[PDB]
Amino acid sequence: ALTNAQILAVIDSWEETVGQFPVITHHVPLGGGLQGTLHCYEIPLAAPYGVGFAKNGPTRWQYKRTINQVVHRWGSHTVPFLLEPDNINGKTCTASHLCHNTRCHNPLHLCWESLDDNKGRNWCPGPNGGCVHAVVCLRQGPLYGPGATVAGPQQRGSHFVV
Amino acid sequence: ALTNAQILAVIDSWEETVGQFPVITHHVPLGGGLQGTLHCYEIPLAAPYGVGFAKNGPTRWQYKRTINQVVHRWGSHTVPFLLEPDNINGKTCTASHLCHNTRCHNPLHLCWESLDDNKGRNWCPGPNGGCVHAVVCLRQGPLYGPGATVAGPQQRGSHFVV
DNA sequence: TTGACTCTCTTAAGAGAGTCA
DNA sequence: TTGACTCTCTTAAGAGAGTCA
Ligand code: NA
Ligand code: NA
Ligand SMILES: [Zn+2]
Ligand SMILES: [Zn+2]
Ligand SMILES: [Zn+2]
Ligand SMILES: [Zn+2]
Repeated sequence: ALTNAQILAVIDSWEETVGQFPVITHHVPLGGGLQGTLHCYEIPLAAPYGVGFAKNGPTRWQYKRTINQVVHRWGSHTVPFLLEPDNINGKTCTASHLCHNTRCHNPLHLCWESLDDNKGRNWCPGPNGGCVHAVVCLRQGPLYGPGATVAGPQQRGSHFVV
Repeated sequence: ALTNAQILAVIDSWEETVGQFPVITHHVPLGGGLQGTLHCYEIPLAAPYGVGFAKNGPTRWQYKRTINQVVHRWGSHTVPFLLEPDNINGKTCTASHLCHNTRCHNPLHLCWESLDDNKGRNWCPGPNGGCVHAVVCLRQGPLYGPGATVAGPQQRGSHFVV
């Protein structure tokens, strides 16, 4: 098994490569009517992506390193968290984009949490709008708001009470 | 089936049958430290479920009726909305449980909205904790809270900024 | 050892349709 | 006609593993 020192070297090589990705400045809602700025380090749209990186799906990538003749591979956003517990409360940990920008690999825009926690950030009011996430959101979730409900609760007769 | 009259008859027979499901009281968080009471009309756990109903999955059911010698079948929670547009902004409309209780078929606990709007209610703070859903939530979402994030954003080197 | 592709899978909110009696 | 089962699919947040040169 890879030693903790070998893992740190993988994280360091990953950071060095991602750090050279194009850095894109995005203006984002923070909640409470305030605007902020996030700086995303975006993997390219097509090959080559960077040393060690390859695309396994339309918005999925993996990082690969060969150590002592053994090929090791990880989901491309999971590498910052290789020295962390990989589950919590019986749930698998997932890389969660605080910036909601899938191509971004900035580790300052990622956290490591259950898929439910991950998904829920899509609807968070944001760090200036009432976010209660203990690891705070960086921005208001892209799906926050009144929604677009087509039809509400209703009955034709009188069979039901709320 | 095709005619508005036929559709209304389908909705009316569905309401009559669901109206005879056991009524189960559930006390629920509303947000803001307040509690409310919902009355769910719960489909039985095992057959027989009711005239027209059959289970197609662990928590999936379908309603079916024979109209002009032809069988018509719908997802069991979609029947209240048969007269509504089946899509919004190019997204499929889905039956959305305001009570977060899949067995419940109370149409006063259902709305008709995109799957994204549907999912997002799981994390809503609730009608007394800041819900902004235009069709208001009946309760705080079951997944609302600080989360259980294992690791937050971090970097080892000095290549990234927020 | 490396790049650039290929494939299928997980989850939890939701769906459609066929086989029998 | 009605009931009670069976199967796979959709979405958008996420994954692991194989092939070839
Ligand atoms: Na996410
Ligand atoms: Na729902
Ligand atoms: Zn980012
Ligand atoms: Zn948040
Ligand atoms: Zn209910
Ligand atoms: Zn709400």
